[PDB]
Amino acid sequence: YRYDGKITNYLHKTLAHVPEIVERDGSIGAWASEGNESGNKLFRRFRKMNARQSKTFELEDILKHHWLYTSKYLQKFMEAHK
DNA sequence: CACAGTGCTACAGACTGGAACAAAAACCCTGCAG
Repeated sequence: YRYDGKITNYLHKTLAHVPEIVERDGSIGAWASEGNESGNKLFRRFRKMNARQSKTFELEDILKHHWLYTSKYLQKFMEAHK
């Protein structure tokens, strides 16, 4: 009664092409939007605490500081070999 | 005349060196004193 002439784009996509995708790639959730999307959170705390802050400069500094946050070289120091 | 900042800038402040001055510290000394 609810699916006669209408289906959500996703119920279709997830009931149809997934086997083909994971045959093609072998992974989906690894390619998920999360890495981008989640990241937005950081952007917000970078537009507040580490911003310049005036319209001209601040994008530069959010960007720079973001790049530093996400570098490996820094993160290696976290465990500090345990 | 809200206030803790907001990073990167600005160049203010922190440094040497010999050449020599001066003052002061705390000894030794000699001076003039009972």
